Amino acid sequence: MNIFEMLRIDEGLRLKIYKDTEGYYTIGIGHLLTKSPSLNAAKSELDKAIGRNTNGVITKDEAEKLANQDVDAAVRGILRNAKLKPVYDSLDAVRRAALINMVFQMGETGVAGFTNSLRMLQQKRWDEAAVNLAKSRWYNQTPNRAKRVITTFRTGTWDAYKNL
Ligand SMILES: [Cl-]
Ligand SMILES: [Cl-]
Repeated sequence: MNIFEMLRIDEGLRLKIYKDTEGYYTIGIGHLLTKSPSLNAAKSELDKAIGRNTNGVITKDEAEKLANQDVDAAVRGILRNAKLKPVYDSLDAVRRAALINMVFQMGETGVAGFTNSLRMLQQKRWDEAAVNLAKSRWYNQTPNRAKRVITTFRTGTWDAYKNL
């Protein structure tokens, strides 16, 4: 398994504009377009992102292109964040993918706010970290997805995604 297959499982793949779990216009593999309530604004951001008049629909290839951009940006964001970098550098490959997943979902700022969990992950206190990560709005609003990421941090294997 890899980060791409992981996100594919967690975000799904939609070729038409849709509303995510928080009600925001999104497209493809979890690519947020705008937090604005307006469909036209969504449509405008989409065309700007793709470089053509999409009419709110893209192809599979285009969706995967936005995902490559997004993963790459998540990674560079983590490496440049004083709070996230040290954690990421301390982790194994599997757990690094779990941190990317959280960044991708909630933004670097959001993740950098899990101060205590970050500290426990860096210390390699797996069970303690998993308990602390679960005391969050993230876990209460998207529990199935959060449990998969948390289990990944806990065990360091892709077990929660196998069968998916
Ligand atoms: Cl973009
Ligand atoms: Cl969920």
